[PDB]
Order: sequence, then structure tokens, then C-alpha cells
Amino acid sequence: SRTIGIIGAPFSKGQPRGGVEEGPTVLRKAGLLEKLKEQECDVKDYGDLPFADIPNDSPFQIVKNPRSVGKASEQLAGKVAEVKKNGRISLVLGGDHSLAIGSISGHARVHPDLGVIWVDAHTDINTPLTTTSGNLHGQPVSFLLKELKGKIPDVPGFSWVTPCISAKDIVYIGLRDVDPGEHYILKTLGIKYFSMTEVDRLGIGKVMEETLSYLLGRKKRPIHLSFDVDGLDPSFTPATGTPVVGGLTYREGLYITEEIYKTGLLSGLDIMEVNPSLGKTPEEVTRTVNTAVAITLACFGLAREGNHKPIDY
Amino acid sequence: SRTIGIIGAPFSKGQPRGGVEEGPTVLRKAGLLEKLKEQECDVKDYGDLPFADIPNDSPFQIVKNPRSVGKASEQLAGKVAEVKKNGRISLVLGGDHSLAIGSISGHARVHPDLGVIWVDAHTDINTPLTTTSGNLHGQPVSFLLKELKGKIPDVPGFSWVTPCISAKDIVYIGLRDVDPGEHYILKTLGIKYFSMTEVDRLGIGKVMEETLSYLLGRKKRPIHLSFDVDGLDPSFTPATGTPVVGGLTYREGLYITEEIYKTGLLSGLDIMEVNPSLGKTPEEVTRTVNTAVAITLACFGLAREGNHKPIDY
Amino acid sequence: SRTIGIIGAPFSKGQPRGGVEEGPTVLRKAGLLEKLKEQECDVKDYGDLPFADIPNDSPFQIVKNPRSVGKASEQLAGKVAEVKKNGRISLVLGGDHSLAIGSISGHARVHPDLGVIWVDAHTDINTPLTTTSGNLHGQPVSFLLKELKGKIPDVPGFSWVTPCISAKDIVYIGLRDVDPGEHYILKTLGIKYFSMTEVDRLGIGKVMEETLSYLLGRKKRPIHLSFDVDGLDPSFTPATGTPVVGGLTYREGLYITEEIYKTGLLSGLDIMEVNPSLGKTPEEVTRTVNTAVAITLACFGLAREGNHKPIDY
Ligand code: NI
Ligand code: NI
Ligand code: NI
Ligand code: NI
Ligand code: NI
Ligand code: NI
Repeated sequence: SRTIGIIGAPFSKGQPRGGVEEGPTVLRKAGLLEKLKEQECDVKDYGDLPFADIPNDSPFQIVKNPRSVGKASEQLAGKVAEVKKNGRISLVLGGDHSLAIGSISGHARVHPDLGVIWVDAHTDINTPLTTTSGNLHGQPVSFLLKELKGKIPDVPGFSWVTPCISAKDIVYIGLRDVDPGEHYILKTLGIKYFSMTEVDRLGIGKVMEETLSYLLGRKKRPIHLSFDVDGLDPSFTPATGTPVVGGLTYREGLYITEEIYKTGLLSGLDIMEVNPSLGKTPEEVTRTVNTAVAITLACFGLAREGNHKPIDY
Repeated sequence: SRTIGIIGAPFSKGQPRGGVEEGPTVLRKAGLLEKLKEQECDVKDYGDLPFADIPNDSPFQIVKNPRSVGKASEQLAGKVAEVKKNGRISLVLGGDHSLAIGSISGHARVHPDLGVIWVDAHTDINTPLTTTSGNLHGQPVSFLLKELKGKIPDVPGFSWVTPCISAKDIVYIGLRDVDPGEHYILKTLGIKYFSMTEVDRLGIGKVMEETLSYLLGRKKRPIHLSFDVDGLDPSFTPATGTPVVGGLTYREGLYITEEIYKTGLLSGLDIMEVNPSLGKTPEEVTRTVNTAVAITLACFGLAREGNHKPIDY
Repeated sequence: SRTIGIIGAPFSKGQPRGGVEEGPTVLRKAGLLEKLKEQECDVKDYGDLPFADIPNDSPFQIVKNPRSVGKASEQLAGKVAEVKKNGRISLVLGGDHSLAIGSISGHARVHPDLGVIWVDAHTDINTPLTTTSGNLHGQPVSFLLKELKGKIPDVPGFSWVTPCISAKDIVYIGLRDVDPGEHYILKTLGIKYFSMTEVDRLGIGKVMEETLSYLLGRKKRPIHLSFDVDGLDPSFTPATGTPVVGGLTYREGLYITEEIYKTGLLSGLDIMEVNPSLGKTPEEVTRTVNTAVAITLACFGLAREGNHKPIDY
């Protein structure tokens, strides 16, 4: 049985636009918990993490809200490690992607051998020294990679951090807006990725075949899927802060997750960057939330071909 | 030469929403006959079947309008068998999909060896005992399969029925909203299908290769294509009663049909579920009808690469 | 380094709808030059060609504006041949596609061995004798093919013309609206093409593999890409005179060009048929121009996976 641990993380200081901290809210009221139970899922809601208000959090060089970001992630890492010890797949309904730092960190504590699939239009691997915006939702990966420790300076709020994954344990899918420094890091550290160009070339089918074989070839190991809503095309998930045209299809989104589900190795899930305040219409918000909800259910079993219980219909 | 027999079937009691019985009307006024003739097609319009008004048709258990549905289908089966004996491909411009029962039945009478391709977002294989809605447009296949006779009760209006096809003579394409009982029947009877997951995985090209090889491997045999308009994505065919996101692409729709046409074995065609009254705008109606018209022309020869006569241009 | 030569060609008499002669304008103000320089490109703007006003230009049979069309193309051929001798890839920001005649002609002068990739929803290979509209933006290819000289009559304004490419040096991609005579010419001259049916069947990946292998198999040779904006789906490039549904995807558009760029053999580029006056909304115009701009940048290096300089980030 698929046992899940719901972690609400209403946080937004990893990026400038407010409203992403409403994510857990709109997703829950969308009926996410009820829908998960509607399936053969065991679900325990750990609630919305109450995030510390850090008033004195001036920039560190160019990095914005470092103490708020580092604290919220440190708080999440603890809860995630908690649900994992409870033998449940952690489902972090987030705000911005900077939370990936705490999410993946807490996961690795209980499962140091985890492999990561990062669905996103961006690589979010900028360092405090390479970021040009200073927004931490575009730097989470830089704090988690071991190869990169020595290049990430001491940023207030992240002293608790310890790179938990190496360049060979992560695969990107959906890339279409990568900075030059990020690209240099990709090729330099030899990180495996499938940008939109590879998806167009090979097909999402082969893309998934190759990604799983890549991460699970040597052996089976826990999988952490970090799903940034902007990885999908804006025609599907318009209410998000950093949209980029030419994204992953609604179908491709479901394919990716249906395939992950079928491995039986999913142990961590992040559904990030849904910002209801950024929809141009009420339907744009509804369209984003519904899509985010559908991708979530696919991670936990919902199959387009249908499902049925071990009973004689 | 492609000889066609147009059968207008303005029927809607297979489902709750009225307006689908206008289908033949909007399609004809869209210039369907003229366009078919514009090609190298021989076309005979058998007119719109005048459908009996059955006032006393109370539910059978949960099944709605059983006598109206069974009568309209029995009426269609007779006409279809008529055009087939006239050596013409039957083209049933319908209302709801429950008409598939009469359409496929009348077809098999003249060609008992027929194979069926069912393009739809749904499997429409619920039985009177498994249906939760009672709407017969989601049960046509259950009445036609031989393996299932023994599970389909005696429903008023369908005593004339006799399962004409077995589980190994039908292939589904486009599935994305299948009930648990329907899924159980799929896996239990070993029915061949390509849900959206398979289309995403293999590509519509391989999907078609496999479907035709599946049905025509052993030998060439007449093909009956039952095309439910909701099999295509709602961005293409929005004016339909049961839309489901993540559907077949406009291009994929044309690919499927262009491939069927090229076999030279098409003998029966159903273009169902177009409901002009369900469009949110006049353009949504026009968009649905135009797409339905385009898929029809592709079944009878229109090729995207172009066409030309056996003359020196 | 990718050295480019910008040629503005504000011309519209190859088709009935005015406004396409604004193309160079909207593209330049869209920041095209600046964006190209933003990359590792050397860019020289040869300006907007001042096109002769030919008042006395009555139809030739059915052919409209023959002297205006032939003159503007003759003028472009000279400039294109100029930038090519300057060792720069010619980038013709055009109006209508009839300019392809002058563009490809001037290119071949300096590089007679050139191969052509024609991205378009149409084959634009009608002859003055096969065209039913008389609009020259649908006849450019007929004037350029050697095999066809003997069938193209003496049309006022094109005496300067000399077919420069044979049927075996051109590949079409995106076809979905081809006339019967054009189709007859396709099959008769054995021209290589990938209509939307082939793109759906094989995938844009294989399509590109096959196209380049086809044209560059025997040997490496300069490539001329003639990109008609209507080759892409109208949901991407709506502001164009002859749109056709079921077109090339935004992603496929970028894939095609990213692949061409990677050959290192691009020498001529046409970005045609963008008509800002045909957008139903200001955003439809912006959407068309932005897409046309993105396809242009991809031809010159912009990669979705990212880019970086030969420096240590
Ligand atoms: Ni992103
Ligand atoms: Ni992200
Ligand atoms: Ni359906
Ligand atoms: Ni149906
Ligand atoms: Ni065109
Ligand atoms: Ni063209």
C-alpha cells in the first residue's frame, strides 16, 4: 500500500512574488487528501509548517532573504525525516522551490542512497556567486551537491546544510531556460539531463526509460521527485512565477509520474511553485491547481488506462 | 473508388445532455457530403433516420431510456446492413455513442469477420450491472462482446441483440477515463488497447502499426472505426458531453484515420458525440464540427501530403 | 563565430494581404539584432531594401503583380550574393515567401552546391499554369527548379531568373495544404518531403536525422533554410496570411533549427510571412513575432539546454 505523509510548506521568500505560500491551501481545498484516499492510499496529514518570521534578514551579497530561506528549509528537513522514519512517502506541498534544499536533505538523512529526478524548466543550480537575481528558488541544487561544496560560501541560515547528493544521482527533465554558469556546471560535473531538446528528439517514453535506467541501473534505491510546476507548459500551469513557453505537455507530465509510480521506489515528492495569485483569470488558477493535483495522483497510482481492486467486478 | 453510404442518426437518449441529436444537421450543413464528393468519392445519402418516440420508457434498474436506446439502435442496424449490401462504406453521423450497438451489429450481419477500432477517451464497456450512471452511451461495447453474454441482463429494448464480436477483434485508442469494473473487464478478457499512456510511450505511429498488425495480422478483414469525438482533446472537440483533458491531438486524429484509409479495408465509420449545444462559444462549436469533418474526410482519402488524380498536371 | 548579414525585405505583392511588408520592422523592434549580439554572433545590418514601386504591373494571365514580384526578388538576389561574398550567413527578414526566389537565387550564385530545407505548411511549387490563385508567394519553388524549366512560361519581371536547384537538393517539412498539381509535381520529380503525416509517424527527431542525412549524405554543403511562419501551428504564429491548423509545434520549430545550427552548415535563412496586421489581438501579434524571433535565435546558436562561453564560471 502507498503510505503518504502530507507536509504543507506555505513558504515564499525563495523568490520575489508572494502568493506561492498559498499553495498548500489551494491544493488541499482542491480535495487532494480526499482524492488520494479515494485510491488505495494510506494518508496522514502532518499539517502546514508554521514558518518563522525572520524580520532581520538583509541580503547576503546579492542573495535575498537567506535566513528566512535557510530556516524554513531546516524546519522542513526535520519533518520530512520524521515522516520517512514513519515509513511513509513524504509529499511536500510547497511554495517556492528553495524548499527542495530542506526536503531533499531530510530525505537523504533517512535514505542517504536516494536518487533525484528534477522536473523543471530550470536547473536551479545557481550558486550565491553565479546567481544574477539572488532569488534562492533558483539555487537549491547548488547547496545539495557534494562536488560543489567549496564554491558555495557561508550564507546566513544554511550552516546546518551538508551536501547530500553527488552529480551522478540526479537527472533533470524539462530544461529550457538555463543560465550560462548553470550550463557550465552541468557539463563540468557531468550531470545527466533531458532538456526539451532531448524530449523532442527521443520522446518522453525513451526519456523515462533512460532516466530510470540511469538512476536505478546499478541497484534499486529510493527516488525523490522534485516537481516544479513551471516544468510543464504555461498553457497547463499558468499560475506560476517563472513560466517559460515550450514546456512539458500535460500528457508528458502524467507519463513521467505514472512511470515513476510504477517503479515502486518513490519515497519523496515535491509539488512546487503553484501561485494562485498569478493567474490572469480564475480559470487559469483552477487549471494550474487541477493539473498539479493530477500529477500528484499519478505519482501515487492513478493510471489513465484505469485501475481496479483485487476483486471480481 | 470509395463508395460511401451516409446514415444520419439524430439520437440522444443514450446520455443525459440533449443536442447531440443535432449532430447530423451541423455536419451536413458544414458541407460534409459536398466535400466528400470534392474527392474521388461516390456518395449516397440515406437520410436522417426518423427515431421512434418512446414515451413509456422508465428506467430498468439504473439503466436510463432502455427502450428508446434499444429501438434506435435496432433501427440503425437495419439501415447499416442495407448500405453494406449496397457495397458501400456506412458512415453513421450520430448523436450519442450508444448507437454503436446498432451500427456495429448491422455491419457484422453482412461482414461477421469485422475488426473494430474504437477511438475514445472511454472504453464504454460498462454493463447494466457495472454502470454507475445508467447512461447507455457508456455501455455499447458490453452488449456486443460474446464473452460478456451471461453478464448482460435482459434489458427492455435489446432482445434483438446478439453479441457479434469477441474480445480479440477490438482495439481501443485514446483511453484516459476508465471505470474500475471496465478496467477489470479489460484485463480479464485480454482486450487490446492503447490508452494515452501507450500513445505517449510509443508514439501514434507505432500505436497504429501495432493496432493494424494486431487486427489484420492473421488475415485482411473489414474494419469498423467507431470514432467518439471526446477521444480527441477538448481543445479540439470542446462541444461534446463527456470531455476529458489530455486527449488525442488534432494531428494524431488525422494520423489514425489516414492510416486506416490506407489499409483499404474501412467498411464502417461512426462519428459520434458532437453536441453543438455544448459549445461555450460559436467558435467552440465551429471548431468541434470542423475537426469532426476533417477526421471524416481523412477516413476517405484526404491526405495532408496532398492528393492528385491519375492525370498529367 | 556565427557571422550574420541582416537583409530587411519589406515586400508584400507576392500575396493579396498587405502588412507583411512590416515584418522587418516588428522583428527589429522586437530586439532581434540586439539578441543576436547577446549571443556569440557578429552582426551587420544591410538595412531594409527600398523596393521599387511598379505602378504598371497588370496580371500576366492569372499571375498577379509579376513585375513587382520579379523586381523585388532580383533586387534581393543581388544583396544576398553580396553578404555571402562578405563571408556572412544571409538572414532575410521578409514579407511574403515569393522573395525566396531572389533569396535562394543570390545564395546559389556564390554557393551553387547549396541544399535547401523548406519549412512550410505549403509546397509553394505551383507554376503560373497550375496556380489557381495567381499569388506568387505560392510559386517560388517552381521558378528555382531546373527540372521545371520548360513548363514555367516567360513571366514579365523574371527574365533574370535561372533555375539554380534540382529536385534532389530540397527537402520539405511541415506540409499539410498541398494542391493536386503540386502533389503531382512532388511525386513526379521525386522530391523529398516530410508532411505532417511523416512528422506524426516518425517524430521530429527522426525527421531531422533523415533530412540532414538526405542532403548532407554525399558531402557537406551550404544549407539554405527557408522558414515560412505558417509552417508552425497557428496557435503559435497566428498573424500570417495563410494559416493551416495541425501545424508544427513551437518545440518542433526549435528542434528543427537547433539541429540545423548544429550542422555548422547554415548559410542562408529566410523568416517569411509574419504579418502583424493579421493578428486578432495585440497578443496574437506579439506571440507571432516572439516565436519568429525565437526560431531565428535557434538558427544561430541559442540552445534550450543552455549555453556558456569558453570561460571558467
Ligand atoms: Ni522552474
Ligand atoms: Ni524550480
Ligand atoms: Ni468517450
Ligand atoms: Ni464513447
Ligand atoms: Ni506556407
Ligand atoms: Ni510559403
